[PDB]
Amino acid sequence: NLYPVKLYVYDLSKGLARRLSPIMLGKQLEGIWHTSIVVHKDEFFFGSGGISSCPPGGTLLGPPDSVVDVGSTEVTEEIFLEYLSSLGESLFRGEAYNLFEHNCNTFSNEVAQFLTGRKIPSYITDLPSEVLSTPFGQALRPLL
Ligand SMILES: [Hg+2]
Ligand SMILES: [Hg+2]
Repeated sequence: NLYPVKLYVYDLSKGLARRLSPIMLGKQLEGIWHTSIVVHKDEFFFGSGGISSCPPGGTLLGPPDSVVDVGSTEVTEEIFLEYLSSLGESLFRGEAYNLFEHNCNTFSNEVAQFLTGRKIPSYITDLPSEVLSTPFGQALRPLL
């Protein structure tokens, strides 16, 4: 049995990064990317509360900006929930959330890899480093 795996992609900036990044940051970014994994009919994501799920597109953020195909997985709903429980007791306790270094995209990337053997695109995972490499990022870092 094979089950489709999707990456739901949201621009937290609602198009503002694309417009304002050159003046704010000195560099062109296309979005402030938040992602989640949709598999077995639910949308899974990370945060300071730990691992959570909503119906797909049913978080506070609403419908995604893009739905990206990751691949297919043999992992059943029951095994996946055991896996997520393991993650949440170890590396994805809510306390470990860090906006730049251990975020919702860190989660989605490691879940994608477990389920399909693929990583998510670097342009999402590298965003925090792009921001930090700027006077803006360095000045607003401690606020964090
Ligand atoms: Hg929700
Ligand atoms: Hg994020």
